[PDB]
Amino acid sequence: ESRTSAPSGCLTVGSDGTYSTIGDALDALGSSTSSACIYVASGTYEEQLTIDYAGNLTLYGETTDTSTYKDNVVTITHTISSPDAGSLDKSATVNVVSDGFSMYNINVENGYGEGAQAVALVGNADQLGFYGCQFSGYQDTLYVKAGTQYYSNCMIEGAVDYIFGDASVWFGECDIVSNGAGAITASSRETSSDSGWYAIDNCNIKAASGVSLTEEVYLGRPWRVLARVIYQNSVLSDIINPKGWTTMADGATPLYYEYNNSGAGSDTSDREYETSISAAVDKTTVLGETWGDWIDRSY
Ligand SMILES: [Cl-]
Repeated sequence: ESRTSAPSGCLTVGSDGTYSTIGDALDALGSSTSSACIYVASGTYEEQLTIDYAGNLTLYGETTDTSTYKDNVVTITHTISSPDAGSLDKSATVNVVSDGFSMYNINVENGYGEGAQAVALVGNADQLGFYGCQFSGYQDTLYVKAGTQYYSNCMIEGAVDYIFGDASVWFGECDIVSNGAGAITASSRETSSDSGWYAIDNCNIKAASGVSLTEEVYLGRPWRVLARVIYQNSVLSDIINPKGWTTMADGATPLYYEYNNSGAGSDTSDREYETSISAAVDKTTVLGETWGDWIDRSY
């Protein structure tokens, strides 16, 4: 589909919309538990946002093709590092603390670059759905901090611990793009009672254009001792180091898996830190039996 005007009932942001900034539209929602939506027209929005609406909010970006991130014309951008901001969450261009939030066809970036942690988006709530979005940074791009989260047909870019936190998260049909040497995932799962997983499913892992990273990228390292990550049914380019995974938390016992991957980076004969698994995991395992209630099935 093309989305070139506000869907039914949505507030409008843009040069010729009701609100000039995304922040103004978010403010306009006020305190309400009713479902709401905002349509953002083309532009670069130099804003830092906290999404804490009490109801179920959907944010839609303008695009000629909703099925991909490649035609997005809405960018939310801000630049600050976590040391300067005072925390990881405070460094985030977008901070999602609203259950049931969905975002479609929006790019989010932190422009800090290499040298310190600088979050593009933090997801810190349950039933978060992201469709056709881009998330760009270098160190700590996507803070999947907590809660059940689903990313479909998104582009996640960075170099160092750029998908990190303790969310239970499913990445489906995403392009995961390294722009520097480092580990892609850094899960902070830390207790046996934690039922969470990262599942990277039918994704494409590759270098950013113009950057040479052959064997310089790791699938992950353990931010805490019980990090659990599976890459399944995915394409892994020659960026993946033969060891596959690397170290971080002392005394870590990560649960790291691969199942039915392909590509130049998928040979498992020299891997370290892995566990055997005989089948791919499903979304019921990662997101709970109720995933069908909140995931948008058109992706
Ligand atoms: Cl918190």
